Amino acid sequence: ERNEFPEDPEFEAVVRQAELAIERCIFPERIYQSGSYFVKDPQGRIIAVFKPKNEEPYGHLNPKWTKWLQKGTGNIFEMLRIDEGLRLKIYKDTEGYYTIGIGHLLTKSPSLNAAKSELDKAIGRNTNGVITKDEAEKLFNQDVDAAVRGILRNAKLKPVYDSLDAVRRAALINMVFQMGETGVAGFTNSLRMLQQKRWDEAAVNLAKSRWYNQTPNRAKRVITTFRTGTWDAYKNLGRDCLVLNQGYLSEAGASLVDQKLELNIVPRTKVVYLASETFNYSAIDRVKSRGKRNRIGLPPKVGSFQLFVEGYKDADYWLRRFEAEPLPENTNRQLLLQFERLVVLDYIIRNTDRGNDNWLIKYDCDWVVVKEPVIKVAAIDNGLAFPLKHPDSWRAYPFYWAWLPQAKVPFSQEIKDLILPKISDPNFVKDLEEDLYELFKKDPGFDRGQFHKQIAVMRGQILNLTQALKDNKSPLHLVQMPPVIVETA
Ligand SMILES: Nc1ncnc2c1ncn2[C@@H]1O[C@H](COP(=O)(O)OP(=O)(O)OP(=O)(O)O)[C@@H](O)[C@H]1O
Ligand SMILES: Nc1ncnc2c1ncn2[C@@H]1O[C@H](COP(=O)(O)OP(=O)(O)OP(=O)(O)O)[C@@H](O)[C@H]1O
Ligand SMILES: [Ca+2]
Ligand SMILES: [Ca+2]
Repeated sequence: ERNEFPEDPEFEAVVRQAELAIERCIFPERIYQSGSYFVKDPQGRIIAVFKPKNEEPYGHLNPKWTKWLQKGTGNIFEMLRIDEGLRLKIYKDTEGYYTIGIGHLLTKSPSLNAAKSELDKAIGRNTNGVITKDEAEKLFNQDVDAAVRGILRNAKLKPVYDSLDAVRRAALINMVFQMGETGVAGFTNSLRMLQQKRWDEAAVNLAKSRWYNQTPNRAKRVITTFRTGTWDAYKNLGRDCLVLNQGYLSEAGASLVDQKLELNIVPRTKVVYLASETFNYSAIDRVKSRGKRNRIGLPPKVGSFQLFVEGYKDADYWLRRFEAEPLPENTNRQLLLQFERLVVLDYIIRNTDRGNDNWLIKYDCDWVVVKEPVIKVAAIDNGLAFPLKHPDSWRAYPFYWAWLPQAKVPFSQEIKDLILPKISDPNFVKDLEEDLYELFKKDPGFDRGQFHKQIAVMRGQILNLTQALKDNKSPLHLVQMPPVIVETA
């Protein structure tokens, strides 16, 4: 609640100006180019980027999913479209029964002619197994009504149904849609627990059936729907190596890793609580804000707070110009030294999303002070890192800078002198795991099981990076090393 950071007085000062700006009604404006805002000072100057947890792509208050929110059982349509898909020609389901459109069962007969007959009757014309999308939607609407009708007609199903919330009702409709009224009623045990609100208890013994066994992926989506009562199971059906809704922790974790490695390319990021009318709040929070305690106001949202850096442009922008009109050797070397730090950071944390759009470059054209560098790099948008595992398809989530010509240059001695003494030291790696733990555990949805996997991947990255640095490998040869995890038994 209290954004205090004795370790970092400049950062705490920047946060204070953000709080003061909000009080004077200079609110952070939405970046929108979804859950990110340009935090400003009282003078209107942008001072940081803020990304609240509940507004992330998986966030419950994500403005992108709010449409889904109000509809609610009305989402059974889109829910079933995701589970059933669309096919304009007759096909066999998992049970081997003829089907068409959006999961519309035609018959249990092995005869394709009997199926075509049932189809012609349903559509009202000679289709020969082929229908249009509109015809599929019509049948789909009918099948949905029939599923609801079967529910409300049944004596065993109705009691469980009206006692359920809007979201959990769609889950029951889903089962009735797939198995029918008679079949779903056969789940006497699971139906009772659902009635008594015993969500976890029910989600367990629901997996104890041919339904789960026959179609596990579908069952898992529907069961978790019964468990959590949200639409999370249908938010991102591709497969994900990243944990659910912890992007802010990834943004902060990236800064933590960078600082301990002394990389200094990630603008300082930390977990910060902010309240702002410009943010997306629930209706219940909006109404209560105008109560009298001075008003109660809006609850401060938790999220990642990252300091804004000035003078930078897209890495794509600068790499573009450099490719055309190459930098002088001395400047290009400075650029390469920065690139190496970016490579080390992304590999250790395993950033899945680091295109030339996710890092910035600042190009500016006998003593006790070091002469200032002409070029500098900033690693931004580090919300999609610290994966639970290596991606099933590296092509889907690759290190994009690996395809850059800079990635072919061998690791300099300077980057070796900086990193090797740290990661090769098991005491350093242990403390790093500890710091990440204290940061990650703060999250309510924190899973100790997930964390051990995140660390196993990181330790696997450190293993390859250590040897790659010793062998003077380039970043490209580094990524080409077979990904591995160091798991504890
Ligand atoms: N620390 C920073 N300093 C300066 N500019 C920044 C910083 N972070 C982000 N920006 C600017 O804000 C833009 C968007 O930020 P970011 O990518 O983090 O937002 P996002 O919500 O993740 O959006 P996207 O969908 O593009 O990833 C960047 O293109 C960059 O121009
Ligand atoms: N841009 C990248 N991002 C992440 N990993 C990469 C990248 N490029 C190469 N690799 C890793 O290096 C290994 C060898 O890459 P290579 O260019 O030989 O592809 P490949 O072996 O032809 O394709 P496949 O990985 O399907 O065997 C891959 O298994 C991959 O894990
Ligand atoms: Ca981005
Ligand atoms: Ca992003």
